[PDB]
Amino acid sequence: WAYGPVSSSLYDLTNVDTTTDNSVLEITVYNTNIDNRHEMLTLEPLHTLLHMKWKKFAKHMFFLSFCFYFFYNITL
Amino acid sequence: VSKESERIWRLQRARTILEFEKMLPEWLRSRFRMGELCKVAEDDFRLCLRINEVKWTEWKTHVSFLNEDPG
Amino acid sequence: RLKKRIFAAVSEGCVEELVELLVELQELCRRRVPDFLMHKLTASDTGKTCLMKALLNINPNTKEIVRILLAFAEENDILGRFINAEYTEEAYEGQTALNIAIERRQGDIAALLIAAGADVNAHAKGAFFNPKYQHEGFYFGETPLALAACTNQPEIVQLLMEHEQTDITSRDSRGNNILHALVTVAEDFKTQNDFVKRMYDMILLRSGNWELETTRNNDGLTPLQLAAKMGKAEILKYILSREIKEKRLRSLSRKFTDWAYGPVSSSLYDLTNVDTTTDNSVLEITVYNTNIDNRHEMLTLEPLHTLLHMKWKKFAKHMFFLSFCFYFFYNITLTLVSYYRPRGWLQLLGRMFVLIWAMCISVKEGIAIFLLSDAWFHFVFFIQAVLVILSVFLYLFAYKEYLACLVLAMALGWANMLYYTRGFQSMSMYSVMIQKVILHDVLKFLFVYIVFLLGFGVALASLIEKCPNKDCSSYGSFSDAVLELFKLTIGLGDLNIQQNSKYPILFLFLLITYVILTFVLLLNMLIALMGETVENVSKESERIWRLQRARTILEFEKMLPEWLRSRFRMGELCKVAEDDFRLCLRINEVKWTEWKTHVSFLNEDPG
Ligand SMILES: COc1ncnc(OC)c1C(=O)Nc1nc(C(F)(F)F)c(-c2ccnc(C(C)(C)C#N)c2)s1
Repeated sequence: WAYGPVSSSLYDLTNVDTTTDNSVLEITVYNTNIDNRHEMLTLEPLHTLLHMKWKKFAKHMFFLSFCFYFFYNITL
Repeated sequence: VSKESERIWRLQRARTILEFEKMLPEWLRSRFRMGELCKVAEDDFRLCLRINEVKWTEWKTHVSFLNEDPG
Repeated sequence: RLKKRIFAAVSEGCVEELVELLVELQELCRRRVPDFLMHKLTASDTGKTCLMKALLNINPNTKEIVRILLAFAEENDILGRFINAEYTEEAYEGQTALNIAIERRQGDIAALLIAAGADVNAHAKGAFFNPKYQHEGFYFGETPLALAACTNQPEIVQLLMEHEQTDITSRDSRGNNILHALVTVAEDFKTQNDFVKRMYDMILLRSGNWELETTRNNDGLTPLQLAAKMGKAEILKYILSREIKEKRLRSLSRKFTDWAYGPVSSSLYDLTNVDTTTDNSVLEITVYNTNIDNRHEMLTLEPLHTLLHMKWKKFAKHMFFLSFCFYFFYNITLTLVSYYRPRGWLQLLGRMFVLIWAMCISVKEGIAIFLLSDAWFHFVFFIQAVLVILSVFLYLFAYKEYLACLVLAMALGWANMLYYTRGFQSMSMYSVMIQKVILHDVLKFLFVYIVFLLGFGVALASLIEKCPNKDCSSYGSFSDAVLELFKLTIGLGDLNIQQNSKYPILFLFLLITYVILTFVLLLNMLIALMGETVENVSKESERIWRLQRARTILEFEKMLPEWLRSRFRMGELCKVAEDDFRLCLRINEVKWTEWKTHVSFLNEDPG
């Protein structure tokens, strides 16, 4: 899409978007025996895919879970 | 502290997102389905994820693009 | 059929022979008149013609494809409606082949186009080129000159300006001219290498007059005022101190070295539209625009910094110290009135003085609120003044609940002395890092500690057993337990294992847990304020000091009448042109590094 200093790179999500048995994203997040993920989760499609999943549904579900747990705690 | 806090928070957020990811049913997950469609090859139509950007440093006569008309 | 055929042939450009054959076939079909050739040579969806389609896909064959296309359009003599043709879709409304050739950096083809009569001032006022939300669109000035200037193409900029049909004074759908666009797209040196300043200088001194800098856009701002409205520090630092040393263009400068003798020199800056004597100055914009977040650098520029300094040392220091003294005496009077409350010497004098001072300052702060850790002091000053006035009105009234308001007002005014202890370097740093502690960190620490208190209080008061001598255990009702936990945090409570518990071991465990965890929160607070802020405290203190000084100076400047302001009138007069005599602000300087045979000055003899 590039016009000038602006441009729209169109990345790929063939085997990256967790819609496969063993995707690259679920591997990169669920592999805790590598100890480098603080850098790997800043890569090109991984970072913004996490961001998009988050702002689409994970923020909502996480805040709902926080509210339910806070009410369970205050009622305890 | 500043760096370790952010790296452990980022790991936690990734885990929670991917967690929730599984907590949802198949139909709702397909209803979310991050990414779009895109034609690149003769017939590829694989999934894609647009990312706009701005760079003033490297000027190049653009030669490769899918849609010649920028939308 | 043949339309898309020629379109793909020219877009691929894999050969010119077949495109020439297609052109010959189209000409034969058109012979057996120009409107038909246009309709067949364009796509009526948007208007994208074969020339545009060729330029969009740069392959090494374009240099001849465009020549063949112009030759064909001249064969029917349709060049006018051919090259000057433009889009029609709501995205690129008006976009012309010239902006396409420039966006792809094809300079030679741009030359061939303008030689073919390409409309150079064709405005690309499309909803894409003028996007409201960024990152979807590229606003550049909507003009081929504006485009070749914003995308760092000086060759084509000179090629357009040296032409006669160009119009450097053109104005777009936003009112901007070329200079407004160059201001709008100038970001920062770390991301651009600052070519936009170079193109600014070139385009400015090329059209040599104040035509460009004097026009205002549909927002009523000039390119100088514009770069002031946004946070463009680099372009601003250039425009404010711009020296043109050529003779015939020397009148365009805003800084004239007029006095240099040796390593000493007296640059004579300009104060035409900078000195707050206009509707919206560059200085009042630079200080009152709080939505840019770069002023910590912009208020160190060439005439701005020293103009603030001069206004300060001329009248603002005096007025500010007077205000501090008046507020301190009003505060000591509140203190003495509080101390000597009734358990006209002490009543009438002091009470009427605090009444009038509080009412006037409350009206002042309230009307100050009506303008739109920077400026909440208006809120708190107004609140304290209303507190005093309500307290004294209730004292006059039939309500003995006035002492609460009065003593709270005293404690709040003594708190508000924090505003006025911004003045000197020691008190500035002290007050502002106290503010940073208070607002940044200890407040969230207090929140989490209050959650600790609530939880541990309910736990302990749930562990207690009623005494048959109910006062035999201090952790009685909830509020009692919370008080004891407070005292334990500060170090005044008592640790007695016999709290009439039913599980004394578990109660002792919970209590030790509370004190340990609040100890840990104290340590965490200590690290948060001893490792993080300590780096940038020195810089944040200075920038907040500077911004508050700018605001106070510019505020006092308004508080004065017209005659006294004209009596102050920072700056002097100075003759620089045939008849210019614009205001100026001398700044002596000393530089031993760059030795130059002085060539330009106003006074031959240094005074
Ligand atoms: C130099 O200050 C003084 N000099 C001499 N005597 C004084 O007291 C008589 C004082 C004094 O501190 N007065 C105060 N009043 C109040 C209030 F209750 F209105 F909020 C204060 C307060 C309360 C809670 N959080 C803050 C934060 C952390 C935001 C701050 N800052 C401030 S502080």
